[PDB]
Amino acid sequence: MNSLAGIDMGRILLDLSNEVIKQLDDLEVQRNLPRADLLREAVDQYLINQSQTARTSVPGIWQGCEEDGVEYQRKLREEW
Amino acid sequence: MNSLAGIDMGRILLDLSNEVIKQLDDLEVQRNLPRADLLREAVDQYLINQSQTARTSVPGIWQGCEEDGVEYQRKLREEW
Repeated sequence: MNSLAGIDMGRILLDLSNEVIKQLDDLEVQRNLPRADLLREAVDQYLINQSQTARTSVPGIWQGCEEDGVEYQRKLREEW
Repeated sequence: MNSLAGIDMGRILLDLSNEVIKQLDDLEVQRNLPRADLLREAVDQYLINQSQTARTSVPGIWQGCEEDGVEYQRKLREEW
């Protein structure tokens, strides 16, 4: 008998310590809203912060290193 | 701490929007780490940001307005 209040909306389980529940409760009291509502906003906010700009950041380290060559020297290679 | 790494974390259900599960996947995959870790930091990060009122609060009652704090243990039974 799953009426599903939300359409096309999934659900996930969250594991948090009891001490955390107390923290959320305090936030819920002041906001007078359910945790689920707070959690949803937390994620949405997280994604927004994660994805917003990329100009500030710069490409990692990439060059391949170890390049090939003629490999024909020796002789007086040293001290030269 | 008397004990840690124990199992007794409260379970909480989070409702998202399908397409959200995918968004998280990209972050979880790209970063190559457990989602639970991503969520944990998500909430914690939210709590930290929503903690600008930290004016050194410390009620004498130590929070007692909600839940008197009672549980049946001591004796009881939990297999042995």
